[PDB]
Amino acid sequence: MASRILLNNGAKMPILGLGTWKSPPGQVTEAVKVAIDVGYRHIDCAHVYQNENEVGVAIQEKLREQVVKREELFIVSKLWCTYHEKGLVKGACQKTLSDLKLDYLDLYLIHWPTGFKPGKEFFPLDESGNVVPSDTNILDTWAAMEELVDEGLVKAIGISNFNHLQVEMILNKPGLKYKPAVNQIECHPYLTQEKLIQYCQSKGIVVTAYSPLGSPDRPWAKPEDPSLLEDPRIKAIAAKHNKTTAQVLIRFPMQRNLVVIPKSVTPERIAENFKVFDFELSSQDMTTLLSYNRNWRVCALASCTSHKDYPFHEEF
Ligand SMILES: NC(=O)c1ccc[n+]([C@@H]2O[C@H](COP(=O)([O-])OP(=O)(O)OC[C@H]3O[C@@H](n4cnc5c(N)ncnc54)[C@H](OP(=O)(O)O)[C@@H]3O)[C@@H](O)[C@H]2O)c1
Ligand SMILES: O=C(O)COc1cc(F)ccc1C(=O)NCc1cccc([N+](=O)[O-])c1
Repeated sequence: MASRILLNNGAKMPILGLGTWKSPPGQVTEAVKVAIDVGYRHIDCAHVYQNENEVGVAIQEKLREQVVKREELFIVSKLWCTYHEKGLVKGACQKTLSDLKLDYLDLYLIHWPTGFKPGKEFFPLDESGNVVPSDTNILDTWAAMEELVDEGLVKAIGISNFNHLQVEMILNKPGLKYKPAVNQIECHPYLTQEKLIQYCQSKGIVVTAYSPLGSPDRPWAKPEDPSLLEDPRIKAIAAKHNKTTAQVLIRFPMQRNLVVIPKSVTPERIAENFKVFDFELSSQDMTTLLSYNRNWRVCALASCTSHKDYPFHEEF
């Protein structure tokens, strides 16, 4: 399978990238170095992950070593919720650029559709624990993202955790200058996302699947929770193909024409997760994996459920 997918900005995006949420700052530099050494050319980052400086050290060292050229890398970051204001977007992007030690991003995403009050706190709360919203709407934030393209800071812009009505709002924006290139959403066999994926793909928006392994290290995991990596039905498909369960879980979105961004800081697993271009799941395997959908969503916060732009009240 081809390694890259064509975006609606004319650039090609590697379909496999390395995730970095929860990668400890003292480990992520070596994780990214190993990833680049073993073939990764796409790194998924965010300011809110608090480790972009350390990701950047790795990128810069591999560029300096001439292991890769900058044009061969595809670096993604995301605008955090406390920066949706017009006057804050450029500085937020520049802080990410300076931390990653880059002079442009390949892709910059609105991280969540929900804007929060600016300030030092990433989740400003009222005394009852509700997030304090911003009044800047997804369309004005989008216009600020478009400016970043026109200033040369980013090659492509997109969105993340937008439901189909929110995607449609962007696509219907009066005076829209650049369509979103990507919508990055949670997607795995327990949250298969058929409706939202079909909508985005029909509009030429590439979908990136996050938490493809079910985020077993998410901080709010409970013992009662389903586990993709331990699901015997998925293990059986992996055994048939002489692959690991993780390799099946990564190949699955690839065959749906999605980009996928598994996270690891374990060198062996970073290598394992990349060895997914040499086997094929059958149509029957794909439909079987899709059948495991339980609308089991791991990434969504109680503190945000009354925000006007909370994305997950809508069916999709
Ligand atoms: N846009 C958004 O709102 C959003 C939200 C969530 C995630 N994301 C992005 O998507 C990335 C991936 O999602 P995620 O971090 O939630 O979780 P994930 O990639 O589904 O799972 C990561 C977990 O799986 C483990 N793992 C990795 N490879 C494995 C393998 N071969 N065998 C067994 N265990 C393995 C990792 O352990 P070790 O690291 O210990 O090896 C880690 O505990 C994030 O890091 C972030 O970049 C974006
Ligand atoms: O948002 C991600 O990329 C991963 O999850 C996080 C990463 C962080 F470093 C810090 C927090 C989160 C987190 O709680 N992310 C979840 C989240 C964020 C914003 C809005 C909502 N919402 O439901 O509207 C949910």
